[PDB]
Amino acid sequence: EQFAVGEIITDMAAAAWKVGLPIGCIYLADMNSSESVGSDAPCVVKVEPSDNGPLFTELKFYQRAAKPEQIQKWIRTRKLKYLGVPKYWGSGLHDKNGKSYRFMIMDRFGSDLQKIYEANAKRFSRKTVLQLSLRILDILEYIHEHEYVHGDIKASNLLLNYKNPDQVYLVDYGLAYRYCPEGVHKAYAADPKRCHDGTIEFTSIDAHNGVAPSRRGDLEILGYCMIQWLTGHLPWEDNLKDPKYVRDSKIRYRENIASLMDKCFPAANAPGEIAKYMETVKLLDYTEKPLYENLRDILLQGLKAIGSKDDGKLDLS
Ligand SMILES: Nc1ncnc2c1ncn2[C@@H]1O[C@H](COP(=O)(O)OP(=O)(O)NP(=O)(O)O)[C@@H](O)[C@H]1O
Ligand SMILES: [Cl-]
Ligand SMILES: [Mg+2]
Repeated sequence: EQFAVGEIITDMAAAAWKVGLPIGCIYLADMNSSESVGSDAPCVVKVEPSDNGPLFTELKFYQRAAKPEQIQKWIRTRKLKYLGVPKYWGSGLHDKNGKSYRFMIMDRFGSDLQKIYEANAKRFSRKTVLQLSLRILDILEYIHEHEYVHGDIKASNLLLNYKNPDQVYLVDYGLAYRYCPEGVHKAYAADPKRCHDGTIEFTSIDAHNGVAPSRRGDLEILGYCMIQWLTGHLPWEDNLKDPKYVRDSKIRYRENIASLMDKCFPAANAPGEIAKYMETVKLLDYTEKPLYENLRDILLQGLKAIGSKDDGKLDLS
């Protein structure tokens, strides 16, 4: 344990918070009061030692790109219903037993998508996948425009709004990467400071090639997520201890998208927007800016094809 239960901690902006039970490095948290922190807590506090690299990285992301007003101004300007980027609420330093810790306050979210996926026998419907992906595309556009790539989009990093199950949020920026510091795009090479390569089954060909992640890589990761969610599988899932096999398959399947559709979907029965999205992402150069509205239009055609529309309904349960 890093905190005493009911402990009051004060962040760098002098806002006071109260610590509750773990949700062991994440606790329920709320604004300081006489009341005890309950299971209905609107916040969480993440705490790690001061020397922990991922919390520092994550905190720098939240401080630079997730301030409540910069998020609200984006939502207003882009006329969005919401933006699945968790808001930054504060951070500080905390001492315990002569050891220095860093903490960060963020909103409390509900279930991860991986649990809902596993309870639905490892399937999400076409409507769900298109609705999730439209929101993920808004999220990616936002973080990319704020000089960052996520590099690790997957169902376990996607959380529902604790009070609204039609609102999904992308979490975990511990290994996010600033691909465009001060508007200067990174070169096609490895970052010496950066070690990680994402989640093997979903990671980009760029990551497999040992180069730093860029915008096309996050869009390619979303592509593998869509197939996985729609079919319950990926062609290379039985060879995940062999990264050169996983890369070889991804390369061969990018080169011939129709054979990927033939492999993943029942014979001659593949949703067309998936192949079109993948062909679009395939045309991006390492440093090129994606045309997000074009990608979102590809998915909207998919919603039209099933006789639906972008009504923001995730259709989970
Ligand atoms: N703001 C949040 N609200 C609610 N739950 C959260 C929040 N942030 C993280 N969690 C969940 O808490 C768990 C641990 O979080 P975290 O350590 O940051 O993720 P991780 O490193 O990617 N995975 P793992 O260490 O294996 O649990 C996960 O199941 C998260 O979905
Ligand atoms: Cl199955
Ligand atoms: Mg997390």
